[PDB]
Amino acid sequence: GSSGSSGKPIKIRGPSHCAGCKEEIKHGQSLLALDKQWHVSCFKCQTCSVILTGEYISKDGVPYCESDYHAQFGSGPSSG
Ligand SMILES: [Zn+2]
Ligand SMILES: [Zn+2]
Repeated sequence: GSSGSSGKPIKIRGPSHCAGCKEEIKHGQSLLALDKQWHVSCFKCQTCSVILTGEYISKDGVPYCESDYHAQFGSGPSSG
């Protein structure tokens, strides 16, 4: 009897991959947000997809701008 074969490449090359494009952030830069690491051109709203650098609001673990966010949970009833 002869059986047994294993061997897989380790993808431990430059960890902390971009949580937006899934790309190793070694040659470029990263952005701290939601306990994650995103590129300077990847971190943007989830509803409008607008680059967030100045101010932003995170919801249920999702980056949002003062526009959508305030329009999603910010606005409610008529007088909202
Ligand atoms: Zn990226
Ligand atoms: Zn937005």
